[PDB]
Amino acid sequence: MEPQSDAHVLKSRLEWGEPAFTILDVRDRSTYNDGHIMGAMAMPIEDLVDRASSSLEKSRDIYVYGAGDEQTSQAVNLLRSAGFEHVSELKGGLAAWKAIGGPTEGIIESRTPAGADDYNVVSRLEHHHHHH
Repeated sequence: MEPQSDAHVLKSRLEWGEPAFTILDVRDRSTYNDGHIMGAMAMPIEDLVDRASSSLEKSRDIYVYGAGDEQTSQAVNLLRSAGFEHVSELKGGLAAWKAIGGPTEGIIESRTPAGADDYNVVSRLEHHHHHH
């Protein structure tokens, strides 16, 4: 596994090829729930090093993906800084994985902003006067 992997390279390696890899979500804990790669595990970029050091080994084929290439690449840096040898940046991020039609999971990946219409307002006032 090379330091930089494209979205469909990993996608094809996931479905068509052999796994033997661990995908880390470095976007955010909430964003992980919001919508993540199918099989990806929660390791938010700030907690990433500690999380991985506590679980993953340095020779584990790790594929990291963030919101953008900057977050992705920086997270990868933080892991290989912690000694991790096999760490690759998923170039393009989740939006690329999804743009190529890759298998995903999540909560918002299910529920989307839809269903809205509101106009219940009647305009008519009355002001009677003059009485004996």
